[PDB]
Amino acid sequence: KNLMLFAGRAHPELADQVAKELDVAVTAQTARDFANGEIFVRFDESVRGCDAFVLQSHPAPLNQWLMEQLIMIDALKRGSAKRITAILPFYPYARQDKKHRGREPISARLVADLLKTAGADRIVSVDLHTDQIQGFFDGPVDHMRAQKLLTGYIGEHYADEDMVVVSPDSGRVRVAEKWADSLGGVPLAFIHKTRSNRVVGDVKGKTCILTDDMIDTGGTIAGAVNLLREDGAKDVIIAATHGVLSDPAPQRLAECGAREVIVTNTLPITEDKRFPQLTVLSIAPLLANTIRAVFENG
Amino acid sequence: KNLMLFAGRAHPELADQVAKELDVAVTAQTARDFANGEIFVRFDESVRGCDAFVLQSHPAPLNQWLMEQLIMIDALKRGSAKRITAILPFYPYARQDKKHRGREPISARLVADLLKTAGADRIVSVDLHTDQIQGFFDGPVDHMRAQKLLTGYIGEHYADEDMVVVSPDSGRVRVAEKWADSLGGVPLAFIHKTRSNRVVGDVKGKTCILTDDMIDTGGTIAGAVNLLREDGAKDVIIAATHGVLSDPAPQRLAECGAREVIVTNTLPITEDKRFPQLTVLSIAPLLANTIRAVFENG
Amino acid sequence: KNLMLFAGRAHPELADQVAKELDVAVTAQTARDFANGEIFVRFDESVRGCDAFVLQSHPAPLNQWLMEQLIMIDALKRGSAKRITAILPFYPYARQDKKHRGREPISARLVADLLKTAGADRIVSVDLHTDQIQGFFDGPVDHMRAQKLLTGYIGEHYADEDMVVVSPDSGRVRVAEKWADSLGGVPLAFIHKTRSNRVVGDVKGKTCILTDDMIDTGGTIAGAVNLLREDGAKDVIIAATHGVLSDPAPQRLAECGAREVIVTNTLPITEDKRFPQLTVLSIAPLLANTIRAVFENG
Amino acid sequence: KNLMLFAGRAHPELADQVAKELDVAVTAQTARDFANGEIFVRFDESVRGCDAFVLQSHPAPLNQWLMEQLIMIDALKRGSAKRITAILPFYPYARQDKKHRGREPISARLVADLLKTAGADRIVSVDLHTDQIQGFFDGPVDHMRAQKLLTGYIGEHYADEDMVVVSPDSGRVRVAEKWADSLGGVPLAFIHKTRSNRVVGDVKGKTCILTDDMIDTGGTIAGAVNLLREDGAKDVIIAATHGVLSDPAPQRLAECGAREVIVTNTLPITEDKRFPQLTVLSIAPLLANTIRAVFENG
Amino acid sequence: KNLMLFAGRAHPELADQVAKELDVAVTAQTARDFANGEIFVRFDESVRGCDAFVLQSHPAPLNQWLMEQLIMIDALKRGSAKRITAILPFYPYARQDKKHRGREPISARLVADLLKTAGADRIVSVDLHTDQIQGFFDGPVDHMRAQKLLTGYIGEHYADEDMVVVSPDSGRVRVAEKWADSLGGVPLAFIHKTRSNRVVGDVKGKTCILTDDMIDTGGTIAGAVNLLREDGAKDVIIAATHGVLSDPAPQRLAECGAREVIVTNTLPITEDKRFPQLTVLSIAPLLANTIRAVFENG
Amino acid sequence: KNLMLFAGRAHPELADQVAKELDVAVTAQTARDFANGEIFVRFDESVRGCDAFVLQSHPAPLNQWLMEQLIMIDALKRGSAKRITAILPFYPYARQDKKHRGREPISARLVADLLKTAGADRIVSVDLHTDQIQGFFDGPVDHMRAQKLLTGYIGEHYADEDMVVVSPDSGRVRVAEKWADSLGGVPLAFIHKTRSNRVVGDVKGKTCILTDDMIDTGGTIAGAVNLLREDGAKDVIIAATHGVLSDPAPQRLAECGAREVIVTNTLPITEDKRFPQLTVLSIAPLLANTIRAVFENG
Repeated sequence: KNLMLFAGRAHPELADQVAKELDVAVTAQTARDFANGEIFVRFDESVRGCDAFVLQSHPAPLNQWLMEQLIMIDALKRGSAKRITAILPFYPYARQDKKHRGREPISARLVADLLKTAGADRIVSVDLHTDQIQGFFDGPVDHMRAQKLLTGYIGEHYADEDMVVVSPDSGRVRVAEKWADSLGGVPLAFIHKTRSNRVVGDVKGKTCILTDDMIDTGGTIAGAVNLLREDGAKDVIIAATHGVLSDPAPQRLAECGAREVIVTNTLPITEDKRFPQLTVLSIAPLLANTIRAVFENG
Repeated sequence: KNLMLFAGRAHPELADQVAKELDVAVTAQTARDFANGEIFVRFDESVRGCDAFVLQSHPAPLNQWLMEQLIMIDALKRGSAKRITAILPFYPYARQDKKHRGREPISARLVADLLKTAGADRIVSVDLHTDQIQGFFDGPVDHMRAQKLLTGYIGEHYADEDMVVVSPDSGRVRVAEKWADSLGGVPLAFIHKTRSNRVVGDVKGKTCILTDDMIDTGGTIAGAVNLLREDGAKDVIIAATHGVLSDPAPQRLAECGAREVIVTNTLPITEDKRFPQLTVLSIAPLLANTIRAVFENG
Repeated sequence: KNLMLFAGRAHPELADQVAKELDVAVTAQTARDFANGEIFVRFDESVRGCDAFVLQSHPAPLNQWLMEQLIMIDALKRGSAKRITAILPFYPYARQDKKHRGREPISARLVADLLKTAGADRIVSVDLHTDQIQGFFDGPVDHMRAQKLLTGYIGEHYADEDMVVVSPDSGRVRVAEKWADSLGGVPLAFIHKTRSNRVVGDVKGKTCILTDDMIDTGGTIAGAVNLLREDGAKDVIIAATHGVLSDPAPQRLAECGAREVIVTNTLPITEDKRFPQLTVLSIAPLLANTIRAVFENG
Repeated sequence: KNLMLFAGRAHPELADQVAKELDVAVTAQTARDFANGEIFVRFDESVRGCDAFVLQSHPAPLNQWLMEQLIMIDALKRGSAKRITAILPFYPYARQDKKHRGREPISARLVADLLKTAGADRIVSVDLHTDQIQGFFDGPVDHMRAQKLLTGYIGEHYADEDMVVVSPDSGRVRVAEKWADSLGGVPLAFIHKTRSNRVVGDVKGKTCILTDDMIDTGGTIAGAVNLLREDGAKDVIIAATHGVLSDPAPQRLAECGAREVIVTNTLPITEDKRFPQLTVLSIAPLLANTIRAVFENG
Repeated sequence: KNLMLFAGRAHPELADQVAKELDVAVTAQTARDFANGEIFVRFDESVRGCDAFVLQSHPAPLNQWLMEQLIMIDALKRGSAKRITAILPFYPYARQDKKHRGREPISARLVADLLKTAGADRIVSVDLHTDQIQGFFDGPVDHMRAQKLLTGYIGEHYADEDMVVVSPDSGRVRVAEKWADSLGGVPLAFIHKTRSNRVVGDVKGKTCILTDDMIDTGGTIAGAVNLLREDGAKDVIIAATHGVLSDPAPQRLAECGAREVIVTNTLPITEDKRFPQLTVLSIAPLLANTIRAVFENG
Repeated sequence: KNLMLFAGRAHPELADQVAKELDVAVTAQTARDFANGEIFVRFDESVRGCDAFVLQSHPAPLNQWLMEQLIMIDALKRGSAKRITAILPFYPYARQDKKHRGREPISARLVADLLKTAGADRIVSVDLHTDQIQGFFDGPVDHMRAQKLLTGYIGEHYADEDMVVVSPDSGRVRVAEKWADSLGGVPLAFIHKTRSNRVVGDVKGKTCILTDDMIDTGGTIAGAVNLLREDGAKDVIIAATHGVLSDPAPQRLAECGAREVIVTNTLPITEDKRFPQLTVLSIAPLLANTIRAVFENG
């Protein structure tokens, strides 16, 4: 048994942090783009017989990084790797996990099928948009949660406060309920959208923990902060696993009232996306523990 | 039986030309990008029971357009399309059709597998880098040739000349041999590369038809023009199916001695890629005839 | 002392502008071509004892105009002109000022020798491709700069903007640095080419001043515009001294994103080379001042 | 000692003929134009230590080819060629070899100076407009004559005839006298122009050999044919070394009464300049012998 | 009433063109020369009672064609022609229309008297050197103008240009004034000769229409082109009714800078007089309309 | 009264001989041709009040010399000459003195009318083709005869011989009869042509004097010599006033049997027309006597 770690080019800090935790160097490779956009991949040491972990994050532009991961998995399959696990800290197309009105694809299911066809035996991901995505892949899917990590941090710094957990929309109330339990059985509230916006529950004078899976443009979340403010909240804290933080989100979030915005580094948080209220916690130790347990295999 | 033509956003002029030749409208759809880079696709009329032809060209950035095509195919499969044919005028990753002595992927094979998994029943392509790519897909693959189109044009305008067909490298000599036959049994030459460059055959005082499958950066082809020039060629004409024309190729080709450069519009030839010696012929009539024959059991 | 101004046929508007600033008529001469291409030159008034300034621009076809200037200088030398200054607003063959790793001519040095052999005592030029070309001639070389003229214009119209000076390649960074100083000590960036293209420096949200010595086909410069666009530039302004503007450059520049393209009239900017974003500033006042100072001779 | 033959692009057939006679390949080189008109030259094999012969003919457009020859000589000088001979079968600007009563250049003398400055050690030319041009260059000038070649041909085909040698103007009478001696001491006549035209000498019933150095537009020579016709000449034969043959000369000469027009191939005689009475003799054997003798150097 | 068209031998293409426009055949006749030079004329069908039009152009040698016309008129007078009109598209001896300060003939008047004595009742001519020649003949003289024809052609092809009409000498300014009016009221200039040459008026940057009644040797007109060129004219177009084009005029005009030379076919333009800038318009339709009106009492 | 002698350029020896006999210089004039063929005439001393004699011979090309004479007469008429006599030693168009079949001119009458219209008061000619031409001119016509001159010479050298006068055709028998009387009443013969040739009269063993007005091509006269030879003539002598001697006549007459050919110099007998049997007698003394008698005027 031989553990080998491979990494795409999208998020080099995460790869380096994971490699350090495991005490294993990232496997040498040439990874480059033709002017075309076609990706070229070549492994610069032997991969025959290894237990391979292929780590790729999927920031913008996302389709390029998804193809790079599939190409690496093809190469390991043709190079006689024994077992291939794909690690996708942010699962691409997770939001497209059903048809909605219809005549649509289920893109999250297509991603799992493509990873299977490329040669992946296992998928590891963090905080899927829905837990049912775990059933999209014909094989083991380790669905890691950042909840303990995020609530542990919030518990260390806001234990003194009078807390209410708030879900920014109706889809996320169940997870919010899990957080409220983790924070000592505090109350719960959420934003009801009629197709107007209303807060359902009492937040007056309370420290609100606004929890979401991801922050993309910051529209929904900034709207929620302003609503909670209007309803007499003392404080608002934003916590999410994935900081996609596109477009005006950094500016939007810095200018909204929130005291703190807490994210993990499943995606690379570049200097353009940073702002003073932003705190980034590392997902690396969680990823390293999962790789170790998969590799140890009992 | 109902013919429906779907098109991605990469090359709208080709889609419009094909639609005109068939006398059918392109099917209405919403195709847009989240800031993330994730593609959203929705069909705005019914697609149940149709014979679908999904046309997507693959210019830079290529991996985005490949995912868009796969997503459209997933949607047609879940929308109960009867038969799905993928049309890829320029086949992405065609150059990566073997390992080149390890440890590499066979990306051209991966593309065919991903198209199969998405739900494609047939692939149609024009002038594959190698003919053996036809065997990469478990199903019908119509491999269309632009040879008649390109040699017909050269025959109209250079019948008066004393011609030699020249292959810019050892890989393309067989196709070059076919062109020489089409042009009335004229002589043949090619550039031999030792790992220096040498012309093998007599070109002195002749009008050279330099033929390639594609022009990417123009490095190999410009080198060949200069070599033929040094060996006393009266003129040089460049003909290729695919104008990828990345980077300095336009400057490079315009500045090299070539009298004419002839390409098809399998890829969109934007105004940045244009130059005075450049001629673009339409591949649309050929694509329309192939679709009609596939559709009509012709 | 008697000032006489002679002009070739290549760029009559510049000659007329310079003549007007000096209040001196252009000296009468017969300048015509045999069918052969041989140039015939004859002066139609006396030139004995004059301080002669021979003005010739060098647009396409360039070698003809170079020979016309050499022939005029020979005639002035045999007609007993006292002092002969050659004015070459765009110095022909300036790009060929070194060997580029053999086996090449140094054509810029050949031009200076030929002008010396013909009888020229001085050379006047505007924004040489490299400053070292001044050492190629055994005698005075007045190297005039359009920098103040171009940055003055940019200062009047874009002072409100948040500027970065950008060099389109590694060769021009020093001149770009001079411009940044002229524009109030603004930041600096340049395009790095690995032998892929990358912008080095931050341009996100800034108004980019892309500076080059000349624009020929517009390939490199259009490429740089697109790269800056991709990196989140608000605006791009193109500024260059010499508008050679051959081939597709007018169409290429008009359809790239640039808000303005600023050149001088060292070369004639014909109506085929014009487009809406194009601004042409006159080099005539600068040339007239230099002639006056040379003529006044203290 | 190593003989190397370099050729410009103006007259490839002559270069190929000369190369064949010597049994030496033309040296490989890249010779191409920027859109500007600037010529780029590079030698593709070593030239260090060679005896170089740089062959360039000077058809329309002439100044371009003159610059190409100067540029090649500069490159050989900087590439450490041992000895450089310029071969100019038709000497450009030979007609401008004096002032013609002022204020004109002596362009033929300028050409020799420019060739010297570029690095030429020798000049080889064929039938200079005046023999004194040999003194314009500070160094060896081999002035080759086509007289034996042309009178040899006329002797084989018109020995039976009753011949008079006729000069089309007062400037060429001495050379005409040399021809009359070569043809067996036949009589002499010439066209006298008063500033009306008159033939001086008896041509009635005789076969006239009209001799000139070159034929350009064919105006003077066609005029002379008609004058000789009016004076009762049986036949007129035109013989000249250089067939410049611009404009209407081919049509003019074909429709004037002349039975034959004999030229050499010092200039390229393209298919547009051909007509039935035209005979072209090769100058190549003469050029190859001269190169060999210069190279052998005793 | 019976229309009969007779033609001399000088200009057969004009006679055929006129005959076609009228839909009449040229009357059969024997016209031949004794070795002496005496002309023999005989009509080979009846001419009694006809309205005769005797068409003769007067190229070199001119006195022969004048006698032929007089002889034909004598024969028609003795053959009982009812009315005889002489058509002389180029009026011979028109330049000798006054004594020029003695002791000279008035040859233009003599020509009219000789035509009257031979039996002519009318004279028709095109663009007489002076309009007063109309008074030299005791009878009707239809003086036709080619102005509309020449300015119509110039208007079609140079309407886009910024025009000035230029007279090559002081004698033609009035006609030049008429042309400027026809061309839309454009400015006027002319060449002043002191007995030096000077342009009077502004031509700088303008397209000059140099207009004359005839071009003979091309001396005056070539001089004018060079003068306009020296005064900064963008271009020069030459237009004249009569192309006499003797001697070196073709060489002279082709070598001067003029972009176009436009003439009519009042004289036969043989292949020796042709050159590339030369355009010939037919005077036949104008002649046919005049004959029809004279014949029809129109 | 003041005698002035003017001469055209056709026959300068005759003019000089006549001038010498009269002791009067030929009046100075400029007489030249434009390339056109138009003649320019100017008198270089005063002609007012003179008795003018305008001497012109009319060799080939004849119409030019006829126009020159008419132009000179016009000039004398406008220069106030008192009396103008035209001298035409050979009267042009004399052979066309009637219509023959018809639809012909009477060109001899047209010549007289043109001379009258030009301003001539008198015509002097030698040996008109028919004596009735004297009635074609409305005024004095001095018709001079060379008969005494020619028979006087024949009497000096052939008195010893047994003579018969022979007319070469039926038209000339009367003049031949006059000669026979002048030679002492010798017999007469002539050639009868049937429309075959026959001699009518006895010439056997006799010295034949073949007499004609002129010799043109020599066809008729050579035919007559051969016929007389066949009929047993001892000798044949040819005598004619006018030696036109065109074409092969010199060769024809030299090769026919004739012992002597006697002509006058009414036309210039150039060296091409000379042969050994040819004798030329001067008409000058006869012309000088006629001028003197006209001038003396009683």
